[PDB]
Amino acid sequence: DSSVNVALQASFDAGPYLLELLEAAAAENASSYFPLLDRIAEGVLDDAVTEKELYDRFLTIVQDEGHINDAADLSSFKFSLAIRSAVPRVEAHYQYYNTSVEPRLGTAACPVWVHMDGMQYCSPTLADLEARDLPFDRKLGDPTAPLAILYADVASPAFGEYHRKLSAMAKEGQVSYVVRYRPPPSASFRPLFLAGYGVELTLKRTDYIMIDLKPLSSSEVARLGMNAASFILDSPDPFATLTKLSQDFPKYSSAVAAYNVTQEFLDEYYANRAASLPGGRNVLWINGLQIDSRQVDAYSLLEHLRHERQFIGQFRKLGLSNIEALDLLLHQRYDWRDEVEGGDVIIWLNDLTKDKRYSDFPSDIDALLQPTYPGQLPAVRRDVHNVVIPIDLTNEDDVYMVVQHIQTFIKRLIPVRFGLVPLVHSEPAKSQAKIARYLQMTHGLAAMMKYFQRALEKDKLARPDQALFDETIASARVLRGKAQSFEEALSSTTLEEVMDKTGRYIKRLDLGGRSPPVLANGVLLGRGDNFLQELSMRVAIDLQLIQQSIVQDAVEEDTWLPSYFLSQAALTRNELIMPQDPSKIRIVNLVQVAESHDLTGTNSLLMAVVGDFDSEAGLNLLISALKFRLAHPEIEVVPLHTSDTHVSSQLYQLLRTESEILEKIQIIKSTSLAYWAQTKQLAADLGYPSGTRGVLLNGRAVGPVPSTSTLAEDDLEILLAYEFSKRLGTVAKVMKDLNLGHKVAGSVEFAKLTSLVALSSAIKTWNGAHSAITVSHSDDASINIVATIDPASERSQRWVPILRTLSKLNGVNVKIFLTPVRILQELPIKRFYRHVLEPEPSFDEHGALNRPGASFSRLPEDALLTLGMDVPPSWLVSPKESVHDLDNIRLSSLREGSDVDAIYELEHILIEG
Repeated sequence: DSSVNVALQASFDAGPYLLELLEAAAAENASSYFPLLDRIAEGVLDDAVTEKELYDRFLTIVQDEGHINDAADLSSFKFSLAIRSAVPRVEAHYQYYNTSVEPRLGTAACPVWVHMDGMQYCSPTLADLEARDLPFDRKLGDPTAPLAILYADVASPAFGEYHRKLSAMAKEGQVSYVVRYRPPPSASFRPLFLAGYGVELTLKRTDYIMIDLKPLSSSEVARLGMNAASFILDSPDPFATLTKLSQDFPKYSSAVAAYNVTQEFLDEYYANRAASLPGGRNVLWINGLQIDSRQVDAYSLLEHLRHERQFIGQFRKLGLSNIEALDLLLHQRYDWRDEVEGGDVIIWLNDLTKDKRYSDFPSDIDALLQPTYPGQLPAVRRDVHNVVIPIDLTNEDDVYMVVQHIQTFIKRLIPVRFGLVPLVHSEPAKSQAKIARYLQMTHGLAAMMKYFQRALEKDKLARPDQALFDETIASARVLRGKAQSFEEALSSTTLEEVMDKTGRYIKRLDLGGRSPPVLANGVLLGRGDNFLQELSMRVAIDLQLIQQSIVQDAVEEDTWLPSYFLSQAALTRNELIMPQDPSKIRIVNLVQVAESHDLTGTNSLLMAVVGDFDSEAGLNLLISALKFRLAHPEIEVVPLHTSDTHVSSQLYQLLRTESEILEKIQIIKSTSLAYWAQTKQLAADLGYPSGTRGVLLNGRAVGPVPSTSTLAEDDLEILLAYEFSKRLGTVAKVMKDLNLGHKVAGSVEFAKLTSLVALSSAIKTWNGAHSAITVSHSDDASINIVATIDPASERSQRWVPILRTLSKLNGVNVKIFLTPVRILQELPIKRFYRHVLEPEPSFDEHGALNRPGASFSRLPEDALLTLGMDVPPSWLVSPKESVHDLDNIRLSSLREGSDVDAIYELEHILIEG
């Protein structure tokens, strides 16, 4: 008889396997690129291009690189070729060149050439589409005004001597150089078979049902899962047992029914409720770090695996063991009321406790129950819900918001109270605000809108004309009017202290600029995003939290309910430093084996105040920073700056003869070598390019922004406190808590460690006695994969081969906890599975790369089986045509010795939009 085979092919076809080498090379350590290229220019792969000489003459080359000749980097790289994937970047260079370059070119005799500022030549002696920094590019030289874009197929000696001393230009320092590859004649491509997918053969009609010819089993099944583990655990070599067992579960089933489950059936069934607390599910960790079941894929794993080894690899800089380091790694509202200065900044359109729209319905709090959503809360005149909407009366969007439906909710008796702060963030936005304020203050409570109503609509609010002003003063319709001013409302009684009073409330709460958030019971709602239903929802959330309060353990009627929301621990400020709307936390370290290493009280945390001293926010940040160094003497600061004058020059001996003294020097300066060389540069690399500014705190970054004291002292240690946080403070208290005096004594090197932890979690895995198929060294595996694998899940079947492939990677521990199901209510794994995934591209040949595939020999006939595919979410794939129904496969009905050689196709993936 014979079998059933499956392979899978990419729609588009690969170029010379050689490129894929190069791009797989920098896939590991990326700096590898050009240096390889430097020497390969000398063509030590320039003899025959058959894949394995250039392959092995390649490996013997890259093992001349410390970048990729680590212990295991070089294994990761093996994997990446058995891993199909260096081609895609290669494919990019092509798709650009085929669509963006060769079309826009016209007419050729020259086969390789560069883009320089215009045209060029087929000779290396030295225009509507420009030299733009494309995604796949690699810059050689530092990136300035000049760019040299080399187009060439790197494979033939034909190219050879362009680069060699176009490798002589940045070298001296002239034009920035980047290499983009050429596509060959369309006849050069040879095909591309893939891996990292799985092949289903599910039992469509079978006797393998519950109550070689064709399996059976009954309701010894809740057991089937149980037992399946001991079964694996009692074989001499268990991991291998694991593998065959999963592969073809349904046929082995009626066997595994009569083999009861062993002693660490249950000392790990309650020992799962201490360590490793999943029961029967599949989760995966890489160094304790859970992976999600949607990236249990070969690709994902690979680039996670090595954006893990270096991060840790980054620790042996300080000289560490790390059987120690990763058991090292283990162990919302804002105040909205304008009170704080003044007491009538905010303009409240609504007032529950006073507006008569909200009639006379009682305030009984405990009568505040059972709502249908035609009515989220009964009508009760309590202060509960408060929404503060910051507005630019210059912004048209804003006004339309309020004039129609801020106005309607009120009107539709919604028990929510609304208010505005007028943004005073432009010469016109204030004036309107001025105007605005002046109406309810003199010409009372409706004129303003019924100004802004008519101002909004057919006039445009872009600027406030008084022509309109005087017309609505005449109106007092709904209104009326005491405290006259009229005219040009240029009063001093307004110009600043409703204005700075609005002015700082804003800047208190950080609401300047283009679009400021919304205050919904203290929680910020981005107005940029839709929010009106999130408003409607964050209320109905916030509602119950109060109902939760009152129903239970609560206060009586003599308490102000919004206190409840507002009573947290978090006061009154910024969305940048503490950016918990975009949870953008920039951590910046690691990478400082730069051209820096400049060296310049116990352990101490570390702050740099990087600035543009000599200017706006220059000293203003710096003085703010310094009154801060006093307030908090814990840390010594190292300021740095970026400009393009002899007035920051005592900055350069703040104390340099061997500070506080200085902290008054610059305030007496406020009204009146090559340090700089590195500062800005080595600033610009921490963000803070070219003048742009903020401060660092021991790995914590900020950035630059709009005004000059937005980064003030108050801000600095609301920064520190939840910078100190459960982040960088605690680092101190887990010390070498574990022991040694310190290998990280310094405050500079402590600064370093604090970064890495902030890059980060799933706290603990433990109890494996002899109830765990271990598959690696527990020691300084500079990778730890733990994973729990249910012997009888379907999900497990992908997982296992991957693990063998992963485990058979060098320096990649893999350990497996069988965690079967309590009581399998039905038959799990009703299919056959094997997985296409090798850890090195293999050969075994007449000389050419192996096309990865599957092979289904030894299957029960007489009954229908279905071939499906198992593969990443992003993959679209079709099966080519055949005499056989690939859904309907009954090996009986067939002819002997012949079989089914199926080949699916990766037709691109998924472009939608």
